[PDB]
Amino acid sequence: PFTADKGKCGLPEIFDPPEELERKVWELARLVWQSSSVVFHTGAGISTASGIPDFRGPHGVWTMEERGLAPKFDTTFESARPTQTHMALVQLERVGLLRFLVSQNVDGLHVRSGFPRDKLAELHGNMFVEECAKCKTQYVRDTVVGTMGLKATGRLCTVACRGELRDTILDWEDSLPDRDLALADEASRNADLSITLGTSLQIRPSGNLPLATKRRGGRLVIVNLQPTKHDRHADLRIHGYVDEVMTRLMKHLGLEIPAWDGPRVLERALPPLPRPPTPKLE
Amino acid sequence: PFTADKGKCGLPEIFDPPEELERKVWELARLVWQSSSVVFHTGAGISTASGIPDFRGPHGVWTMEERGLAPKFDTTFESARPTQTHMALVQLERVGLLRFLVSQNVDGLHVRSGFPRDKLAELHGNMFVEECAKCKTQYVRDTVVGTMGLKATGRLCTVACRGELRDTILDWEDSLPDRDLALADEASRNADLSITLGTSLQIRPSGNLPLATKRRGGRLVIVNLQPTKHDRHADLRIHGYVDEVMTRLMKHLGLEIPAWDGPRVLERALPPLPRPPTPKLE
Amino acid sequence: KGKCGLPEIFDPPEELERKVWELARLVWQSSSVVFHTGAGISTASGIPDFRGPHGVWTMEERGLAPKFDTTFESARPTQTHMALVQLERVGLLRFLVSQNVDGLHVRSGFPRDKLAELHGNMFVEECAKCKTQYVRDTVVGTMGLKATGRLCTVACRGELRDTILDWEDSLPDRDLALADEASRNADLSITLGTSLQIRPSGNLPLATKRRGGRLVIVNLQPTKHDRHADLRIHGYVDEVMTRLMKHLGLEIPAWDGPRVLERALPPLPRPPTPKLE
Amino acid sequence: PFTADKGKCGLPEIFDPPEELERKVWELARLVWQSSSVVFHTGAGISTASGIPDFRGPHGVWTMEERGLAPKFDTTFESARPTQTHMALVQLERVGLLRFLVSQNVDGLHVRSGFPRDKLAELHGNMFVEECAKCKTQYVRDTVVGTMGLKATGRLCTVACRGELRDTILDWEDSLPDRDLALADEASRNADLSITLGTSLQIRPSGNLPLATKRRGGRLVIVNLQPTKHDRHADLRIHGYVDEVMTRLMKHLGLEIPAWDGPRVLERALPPLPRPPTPKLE
Amino acid sequence: KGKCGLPEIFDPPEELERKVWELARLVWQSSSVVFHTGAGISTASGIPDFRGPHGVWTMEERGLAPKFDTTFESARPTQTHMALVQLERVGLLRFLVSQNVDGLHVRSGFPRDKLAELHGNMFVEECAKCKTQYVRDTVVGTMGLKATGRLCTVACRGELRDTILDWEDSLPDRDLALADEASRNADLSITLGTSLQIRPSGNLPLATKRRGGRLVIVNLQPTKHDRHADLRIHGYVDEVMTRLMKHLGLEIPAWDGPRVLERALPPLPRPPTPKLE
Amino acid sequence: KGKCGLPEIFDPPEELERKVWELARLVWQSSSVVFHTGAGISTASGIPDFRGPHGVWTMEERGLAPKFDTTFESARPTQTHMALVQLERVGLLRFLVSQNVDGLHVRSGFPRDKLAELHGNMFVEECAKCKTQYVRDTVVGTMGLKATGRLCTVACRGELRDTILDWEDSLPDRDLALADEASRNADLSITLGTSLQIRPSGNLPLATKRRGGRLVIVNLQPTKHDRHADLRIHGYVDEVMTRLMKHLGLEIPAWDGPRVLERALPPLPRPPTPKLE
Ligand SMILES: CCCNC(=O)[C@H](CNC(=O)Cn1cc(C(N)=O)c(=O)[nH]c1=O)NC(=O)CCc1nc(-c2cccnc2)no1
Ligand SMILES: CCCNC(=O)[C@H](CNC(=O)Cn1cc(C(N)=O)c(=O)[nH]c1=O)NC(=O)CCc1nc(-c2cccnc2)no1
Ligand SMILES: CCCNC(=O)[C@H](CNC(=O)Cn1cc(C(N)=O)c(=O)[nH]c1=O)NC(=O)CCc1nc(-c2cccnc2)no1
Ligand SMILES: Nc1ncnc2c1ncn2[C@@H]1O[C@H](COP(=O)(O)OP(=O)(O)OC[C@H]2O[C@H](O)[C@H](O)[C@@H]2O)[C@@H](O)[C@H]1O
Ligand SMILES: Nc1ncnc2c1ncn2[C@@H]1O[C@H](COP(=O)(O)OP(=O)(O)OC[C@H]2O[C@H](O)[C@H](O)[C@@H]2O)[C@@H](O)[C@H]1O
Ligand SMILES: Nc1ncnc2c1ncn2[C@@H]1O[C@H](COP(=O)(O)OP(=O)(O)OC[C@H]2O[C@H](O)[C@H](O)[C@@H]2O)[C@@H](O)[C@H]1O
Ligand SMILES: Nc1ncnc2c1ncn2[C@@H]1O[C@H](COP(=O)(O)OP(=O)(O)OC[C@H]2O[C@H](O)[C@H](O)[C@@H]2O)[C@@H](O)[C@H]1O
Ligand SMILES: Nc1ncnc2c1ncn2[C@@H]1O[C@H](COP(=O)(O)OP(=O)(O)OC[C@H]2O[C@H](O)[C@H](O)[C@@H]2O)[C@@H](O)[C@H]1O
Ligand SMILES: Nc1ncnc2c1ncn2[C@@H]1O[C@H](COP(=O)(O)OP(=O)(O)OC[C@H]2O[C@H](O)[C@H](O)[C@@H]2O)[C@@H](O)[C@H]1O
Ligand SMILES: [Zn+2]
Ligand SMILES: [Zn+2]
Ligand SMILES: [Zn+2]
Ligand SMILES: [Zn+2]
Ligand SMILES: [Zn+2]
Ligand SMILES: [Zn+2]
Repeated sequence: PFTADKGKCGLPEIFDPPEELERKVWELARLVWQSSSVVFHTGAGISTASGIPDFRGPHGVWTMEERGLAPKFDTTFESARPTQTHMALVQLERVGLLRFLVSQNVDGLHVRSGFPRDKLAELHGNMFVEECAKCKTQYVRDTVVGTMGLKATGRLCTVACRGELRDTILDWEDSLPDRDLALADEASRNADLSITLGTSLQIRPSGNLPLATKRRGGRLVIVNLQPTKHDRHADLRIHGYVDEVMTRLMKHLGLEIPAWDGPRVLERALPPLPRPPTPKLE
Repeated sequence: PFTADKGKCGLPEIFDPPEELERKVWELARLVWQSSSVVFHTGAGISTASGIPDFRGPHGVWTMEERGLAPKFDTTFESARPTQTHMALVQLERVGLLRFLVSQNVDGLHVRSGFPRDKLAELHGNMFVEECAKCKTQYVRDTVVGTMGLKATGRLCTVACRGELRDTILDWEDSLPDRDLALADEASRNADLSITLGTSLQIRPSGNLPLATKRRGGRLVIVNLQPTKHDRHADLRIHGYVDEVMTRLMKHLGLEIPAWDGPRVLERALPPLPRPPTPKLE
Repeated sequence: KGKCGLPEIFDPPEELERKVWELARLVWQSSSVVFHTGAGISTASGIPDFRGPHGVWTMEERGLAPKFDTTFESARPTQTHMALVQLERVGLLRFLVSQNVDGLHVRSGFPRDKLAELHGNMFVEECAKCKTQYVRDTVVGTMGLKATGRLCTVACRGELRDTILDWEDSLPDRDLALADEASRNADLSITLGTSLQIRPSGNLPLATKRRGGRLVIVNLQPTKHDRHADLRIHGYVDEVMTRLMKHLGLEIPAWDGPRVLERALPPLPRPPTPKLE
Repeated sequence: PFTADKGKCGLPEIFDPPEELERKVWELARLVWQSSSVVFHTGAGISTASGIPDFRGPHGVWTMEERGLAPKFDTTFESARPTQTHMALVQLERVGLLRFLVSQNVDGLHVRSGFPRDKLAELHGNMFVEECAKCKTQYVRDTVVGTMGLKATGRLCTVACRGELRDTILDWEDSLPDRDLALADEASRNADLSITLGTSLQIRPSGNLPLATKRRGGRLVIVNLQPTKHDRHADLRIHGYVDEVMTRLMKHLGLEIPAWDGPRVLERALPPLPRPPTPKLE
Repeated sequence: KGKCGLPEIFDPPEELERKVWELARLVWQSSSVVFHTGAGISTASGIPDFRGPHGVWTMEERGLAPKFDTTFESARPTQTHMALVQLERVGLLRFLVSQNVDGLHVRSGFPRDKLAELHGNMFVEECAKCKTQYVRDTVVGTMGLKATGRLCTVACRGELRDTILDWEDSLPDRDLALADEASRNADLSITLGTSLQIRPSGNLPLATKRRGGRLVIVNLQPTKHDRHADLRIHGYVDEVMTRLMKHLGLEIPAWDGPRVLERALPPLPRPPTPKLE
Repeated sequence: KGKCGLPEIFDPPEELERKVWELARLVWQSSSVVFHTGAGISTASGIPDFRGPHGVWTMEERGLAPKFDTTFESARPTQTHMALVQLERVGLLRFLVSQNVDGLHVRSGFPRDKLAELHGNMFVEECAKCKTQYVRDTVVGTMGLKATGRLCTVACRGELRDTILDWEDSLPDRDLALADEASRNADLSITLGTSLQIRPSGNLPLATKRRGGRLVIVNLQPTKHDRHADLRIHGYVDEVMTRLMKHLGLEIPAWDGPRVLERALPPLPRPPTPKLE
C-alpha cells in the first residue's frame, strides 16, 4: 500500500524525428503484413489522449505522487471516449490482422469501444466490471463499480444465484485472473509478432508477456514515448504518440479507423471482414 | 366452424395513466436487464397499428361478427408494414436480449420484418407459407397462399419431389405444428422472463406457454389493452398501446429501432451485435 | 357531416396495375404536381378516418365509437407519408395540401414551406400576438383555437392557442392562399384518401381542372368529384403509392423518428424519364 | 506454345431481339427461384466490360493473333474495376442464392470484388496470387505477380518456412489445381442449376463442368454473345451482354447490386443475409 | 477524321508517380479548374473510342468495325466519371467540358449546370419549339438533329429532336458559350482521353494558356497540342485519377445507378491543403 | 496571465443533472444561441489548457511544463467539438466564438462562416497583400504574425504570415466584428471551458446580458464573470454536452477526419420542442 514498489517514474521522453518516425512506421507495416499471428499489448499511454493520466509518465499518477503533486483528469471514466488507437485495434481485429489483445488497463475503454471480450485479456481488471464470487458470472456496468481491491460492491447476482458481487480491480498483493493470464500467455508464446503500445513493461508478469514472443524467433516491437524495461529485446522501438503511429499504420494497411457508436459491449468476435491484399515486400 | 368457441370478445379496454405507465415500463426495463433468457409471446394486438384488425378487441373479427358487423382492414396482407413493435423485436434478437419469439399471428409480418426463422415459432401458421406434404420443405411466398385449413394450394414441390404444396393455416380442429410447439415449450420452460404483447391468452396451448415460465420462479409480464386470461399470474401488467410501450423500452435499453428494408426472409439468426452495458440496478 | 359509410370499391388487380402505370405516365409528363391528402392516408397507422366504414362520423351515427390503434404521439408515418417525402425531395412534388390534423406530414420530415395544413395540426400552437408557431413533441391540450395555458417566448409572452379549426372557423389565410395558388398552377392534382366532401378544401383539386390540368383521385370509396377525374384508383393508398414509386424507380426512405423541417432543401438527383409516345 | 490448339476464334456474335431477351431473363429468374443449389461458371466475357479483352471474341487475344493484330487493353490488371456482373455475383452469394462459383479467369477480379475464396474455384489461376512450393500457403498480392507458368516469383514464404514463392498461372501443358477442380466438380454434379457467363466452354475440363449438372436432371443455362461448345445441351441460351442480363435478373430477384469498396480479400463466406420471399410461379 | 491509330505512349512507373504528384500540386494551387473529356474516359466501360488502336475511325479505315462490350443503356460510369463527380462536389472542379455523346456524365449524377456536352448526348432530346430538354432512360432513336417521333409535353406539342451533331452542325451556342467562358477564366485546364483533334472543342483548353493558365494533358496517344502543355501524363486515365484522388485525400463515391441532377448542390467539406513551397 | 491554478469545483450528480435540464430549457426557448469556447474543450483530446491545475501558465509558474498527449496534427475533436457541429447543423447554434488556436473547430467540419477564431489558428496562414487565407494540413511553422516563407498562389506571390496573436496584437477586425454582433443579438450565450480572463474575448458574453439575454457558464473553475451568469455548471464539458444532446434528442456525429467547410449548409430537420410552461 505504502510499501508498494512503483518502479521508475518520470523518465525523460524520447521523440524520433519525423523522417525516422515515418520510416519506422513503414517497417511496422512490413512486419504486420508478414506475420501469421499478431498480439497487441496495451497500457495506460493509449488512454492519455482521452484525458486519463498514466502512472509513470511525466504527469503520471505515481510520478506526481513522488513530487508531492496530484494527477489531473480531463474526463470521468464514464465520459471518456476511446482514442484513435483503441478504435484502430477494433478494426485490426475485425479484418483478422490482430489475433489477441492483452491490456493492463482498468479504464474499461477497450470493452466500451466494442472490442470482442473473447480476444481480450484484462490482466489488472476493469472498473465497470463486477463478478459473482459464487458462479463467476461477470457483469459489465454502464458506471464504474464503486470499489477496488476485490471487495463486495453491495449488489447480488441475478443469474436465473444471489451471490455477492465484487470488483475486479487487483490490489498490489493479488495475483492475476488465471483465465486472462493463461490466454494472454498462450497468445504471446504462439505469436510471431508482439506490439506494445503505451506500456513501460515494468509490472510482472504483464510486462513480461511480450518477451514470450521472442521464443522460436518471434519479433517484438515497442511503441512508447519513454524507455521501457525490455527496450534491448525490441526489434523495433518507436518513440512517438501512439495515435500518430496507429493512424499512419492504418493509412499504410489501407484501413479506415471505425466510428464509435458510444459504449457498447461485444462478448464474442464477429466473422472477419474483407481486408486489402498484401504488398509484394521483399 | 359455426360451433367454434370464440372466447370472451369485446371486453373493455384499460389505460394506465401516464405516470403509472412510465413507472411500469421502467420496471420492465429492470426485469429485462436482470434476465438470463427472455421469451416474447405475440398476438394479433401487435399488428392492429399496421391496419390489420385483431380477433377479440372492440373492433375485432370475432367481436364484430358477434354484433352482426364486419371487421375493417386498412391494408392488404401483402401491403402491410411491420410495426415499431415488430422492428423492436428484430433488434432485441440481434443484440442478444431476446432468446425466442412465439407468435399466434398468421399475418406473416415477423418473417417479413427479417426476424430469424430459427428463433421463431408460428404456432397457428403463416399465410405466405406453404409446405410440401411429402418432404416437409417450406416455401415463403411474396403473396398470400390462397387457401386456409391445410389445403392443397395447387402448386408442387420443386426440391432438387413434386409433392403437393399445402397451406399452414390451422383450422379449429387441427393440432399445432409439433416442431413449432416443442421449441416454444422448451423456450418458455427455460426462460426466467416471459413477456406477452397483444394477446388475450385465451387459446390453448398457445396462451398457456407464458405460464410455463412461472415454473422454477420465472417472471411473467403481460402488455395488453384488455384483460387477459392469466392476468392474476402476471408479475407486471401494462395496459397501453404496444408501440408506446416498446418505444419507451428501447429508449431505456439504449437501442435504436431498426429501419425496414421491405419484405425479407432470414432463415438463420446472424451473430449477435454489441449492446450497451447494463445499469447498476439494486 | 355528409354521406358516411358508403360501400368500398376495389379495382381488380390487372385494372389496378394498368391505372398505376397510367398515374406514373401523368407524373412523368407533368411539370407541377400537387398532392391533396385526408384521413385515408393515416388509417394504416391506426388512426381512424371520419366517413369510411368505421370512421369517426360513420361510427357516431351508429352509436359506435371510432377506434385508435395508436396515440397521436406514438403513430408512425405510413409508406404513403414517406413516399411523399421522397417525391418532394427529388423535385416531383410541387406542393402538399392536407386536411389532416394528425401531425404526421410534419413529423415525417416533410418541409413546412411546401405544405398547407388547412385544418390545423394537433402538435402546433401559435401566438395570438406575434403569430409565431411552435411544433411540440406532444399534442397541444386544446381544440378550437383556445388558450393552451402556455405563453410565447420569442425574443412577447403572448397567449398560445391551438390551431385546430372548429366547424365555424375560417381556414388559415396563409395556408389556403398558398394551396389555392398551387392548385391553380398545377397540371396534375392527385387526391389520396379524401372523400372531398368539405368546402373549401375538397374543391381545391377542381381548380387544377380549370386550365387543362389533369385530376387523379385515389380512394376506396366514392368521392364528391369522381365525375371530374381523369383517373380514379380504387384501392389502398399504401399499395398504390408503393407500386408507383417502383415505376418511378424511387425508394421509400426510412423514418428517423419525429423531425421538423421548416424549409425544402435543394432537390436530389432523380431517375431519367422513360420515352412515352 | 506455338503448337497450342486455340479453338474456334472469332465466331459471329448473336443478339436476341429485346422482347425475346426480356422473356429469357424472366425464365432465368424462374429457374433460380426453383433451384436448391445454383452454380455459376464464368469466363473472360464477364471482364470485357472493364477493359480486359477476352480470348475468342471478335477482338479477342487469340482471334487478333490469328489476324496478325494485337488485343487492346483499356486498363491494367491493377486498375481494373469489377463489373456489374462480378458485383451481382457477390450479392447472390451473400443472400444464399449462389452455392459455388467456378471461374477460368486469371484476371483476379472475383477475389478483388470480395467474393469469398472458399466458394470460389480459380481453375486457371490468379495473376495476383503466388503460392509456396513447400507449405502451399497462398498469398494474395495488391499487384500482379510478375511471372506466368508456375515459375519462381523471386520472393520467399513468411509463414511463422522460407519456401520459394511461385505464380499460379497454368501453362498449356499444366494440369489444374486439384483442390480447385475437385470442389468445382462436386458443386457442379450436385447442382440442379448451372449458369455459364461469358465462356465459350471450349477448354477441358473447365468448360465441361456445366454438363456434369445435366446429370440427375439438373438444368443448364448459357449466357454468351457467341456460340458455345455445349449450346445443344442448354435448356436456355441467352445471347446478350452479361451486364444487361445480370442487371435485369437482379431487378426481378429484388436485389440491389452492391457497391465496390475497392480491392478487398475475403477468405471465408460471411453468414447469409435476408433475401426477398419467392413468387408463386406455376 | 485526322490522324488515327498513332502509337501508344506509356510513362514508366516512377515517372508516372512523379507526374501525378505534380498534377496534385496544380489542383491544390489553382482557384479555377476546368476538365475536358473525350472518348478515352469511357473505353474502360466497354465503349470504343474513335482514333485509338481499335477506335471507330481507326478500325473503319482498316475495314474492321469497333467493338462494344456494353450497350449505352447498360454502360456504367468509370472510376474517372465518378472522381469528377466527387471533384465537383468538394469545390475542386469549376466546370466540365465533354465531347462525349455517351450519356455517362449525366447518368453519373454530375450536375448539368456545370457541364457542357458539346456534341450532344444520346439520351437527350429537345423541343424544336420551346427548346425544353428531356433526359431519357434509353437512347433517343435518331442522330443528326432529327425528329424522334415524340412531341413535347411542357404545360406545346413541339417536335422533339435528338441533340447529336453531324459533321456539318454548329455546336450548341449555350454549351459552347459557357465552356469558352470557363476555359478562359481557368488557371488550370486538364484534358482526359481526348486527342484534341476537333475544332472548336479541342482548342478550348488552349484558351486557358492565354492568361498564364496552366494546361495538363492526360492521354495514351499524342494529342494535337502536346507542345503547349505544362505536363503530359501518358497512362490510363483510371490509374491517373485514382492516384490523384488518393493524394487529394478524396474517396471515389459509389454510383446509385442512372440519376439526373440539374443543379450543383452546395459544396461539401474538403481535406485541408498541404504546404507546398 | 491572471489568476491561475484556482481550485476545481464539482457539482454533485443530482445538481449536475438538474442544471443540464435547465440548460436544455434555455436552448429550446432561445431564438439565437451563441457559444464561446476556450482551452477547456480541448483538454480531453490531450491538449493542455493555460490556467487549470496543469495548464501552460499554471505549470510555468511552478517551474513545471504543460503536457501534451497528442500533436496538434494528430489531435481529434472532442465530443464537445462534434456536438457543436451538430448544434449548428440543425439550426440550434447561431454563431461560435472561440479563443482556441488549436485548429479543432475547423478540422471538425464546423462552417467557417459561423465561427470567429479570435486568437488565430495554428493551421491557417494569410497573405499580407490580398488577405487570402489558407487552411493547411499541418501547423504553420511560425507564431506572432510572421513570414512562414511561403508565397500566395491566388490567380499575387504575397508574403504568407501565421495568424497567431502575440500579447500586443489587435484581434482580427473581421472575426471580432462578427463575434460582437452575434453576442449582442443573442438571447442566450453559453461559455464552455474558458476562465473569461482575457479582454476583449472574455467580455463578449456579457454583451448578451445587455438586452435581457441569458448567460450560462460551464467551467470546472471560477471564471471572471460568475456573478453575471444565470446558470453556472461546474463539470466536465464532455459530460455536460453529452447529457444535453440526449435531452435535445440529438446524436453526436462521427468525425470523417480533418475537413474544411467554408459555408454553413442548409439546416437539417430537428426534434419537435417540448411543452415547457
Ligand atoms: C490509468 C491511471 C489513472 N487511474 C485509474 O485508471 C484508476 C484509479 N483512479 C482514481 O482513483 C481516480 N478516479 C477518478 C474518477 C474521476 N475521473 O472523476 C472516477 O470516476 N473514479 C476514480 O477512481 N485505476 C486504479 O486505481 C487501479 C489500477 C490497478 N492496478 C492494479 C495492479 C495490479 C497488480 C500490480 N499493481 C497494480 N490493478 O488495478
Ligand atoms: C388477425 C386477424 C385478421 N385476420 C387474419 O389475420 C386472417 C383472415 N383474413 C381474412 O379472411 C380477410 N383477408 C383479407 C385480405 C385483405 N386484407 O384484403 C387478404 O388478402 N386475405 C384475407 O384472407 N387469418 C385467418 O383467418 C387465420 C386465423 C387462424 N386461426 C388459427 C387457429 C388455430 C387454432 C385454434 N383457432 C384458430 N390458425 O390460423
Ligand atoms: C482475359 C485475356 C486477357 N489476358 C490476360 O488475362 C493475361 C495475359 N495478359 C498479358 O499478357 C498482357 N498483360 C497486360 C498488362 C497490362 N494490361 O498492362 C499487365 O499488367 N499484365 C499482363 O500480363 N492472362 C494470361 O496470359 C493467362 C491465361 C491462362 N491460361 C491458362 C490456361 C490453362 C489451361 C489451358 N490453357 C490456358 N492458365 O492461365
Ligand atoms: N500518447 C502516448 N503515446 C505514446 N506513449 C505514451 C503516450 N502517453 C503515455 N505514453 C507512455 O506510456 C507508458 C505508460 O507506462 P505506465 O504509466 O507505467 O503504465 P503501464 O500500463 O505500463 O503500467 C502498468 C501497471 O502499473 C500500474 O501500477 C498499474 O497497475 C498499471 O496497470 C509511459 O512510459 C509513457 O511514456
Ligand atoms: N395497440 C395495441 N396495444 C396493446 N394491446 C392491443 C393493441 N391492439 C390490440 N390489443 C390487444 O391485443 C389483444 C389481442 O387478443 P386477440 O384478439 O384474442 O388475439 P390473439 O392473438 O390473442 O388470438 C389468439 C388466436 O385466436 C384466434 O382465433 C386466432 O387463431 C388467433 O391466432 C386484445 O386483448 C387487445 O386488447
Ligand atoms: N387505406 C386507404 N386507402 C385508400 N382510401 C382510404 C384508405 N383509408 C380510408 N380511405 C378513404 O379515405 C377517405 C377519407 O374520407 P374522410 O373520412 O371524409 O376524410 P377527409 O380528410 O376527406 O375529411 C375532411 C375533413 O372532415 C372532417 O370534418 C375533418 O375536418 C377532416 O379534415 C374515405 O372515403 C375512405 O374511403
Ligand atoms: N459482354 C459480354 N457479354 C456476353 N458475352 C460476352 C461478352 N464479352 C464477351 N463475351 C463472350 O464471352 C466468351 C468468352 O470466351 P473465350 O474468349 O473463349 O474465354 P474463356 O474464358 O471461355 O476461355 C477459356 C480459357 O481459354 C483461354 O486459353 C484461357 O486460358 C481461358 O482461361 C466469348 O464467346 C464472347 O462471345
Ligand atoms: N483508358 C484511357 N486512358 C487514357 N487515354 C485513353 C484511354 N482510352 C483511350 N485513350 C485516348 O483517348 C483519346 C481519345 O481520342 P479520340 O478517339 O479522338 O476521341 P475524342 O473525344 O478526342 O474525339 C472527339 C470527337 O471526334 C469524333 O468525331 C466525335 O465527334 C468525338 O466527340 C485517344 O487518343 C486515346 O489514346
Ligand atoms: N474538461 C473540462 N471541462 C470543463 N472545464 C474545463 C475542462 N478542462 C479545462 N476546463 C476549464 O477551462 C478553463 C480554461 O481557462 P483558460 O486556461 O484561461 O483558457 P482560455 O481559453 O480561457 O484562455 C484564453 C486565452 O489565454 C491565453 O493567453 C490564450 O491566448 C488563450 O486563448 C479553465 O478554467 C478550466 O477550469
Ligand atoms: Zn452468481
Ligand atoms: Zn417436397
Ligand atoms: Zn408571440
Ligand atoms: Zn511456405
Ligand atoms: Zn416544347
Ligand atoms: Zn495574396
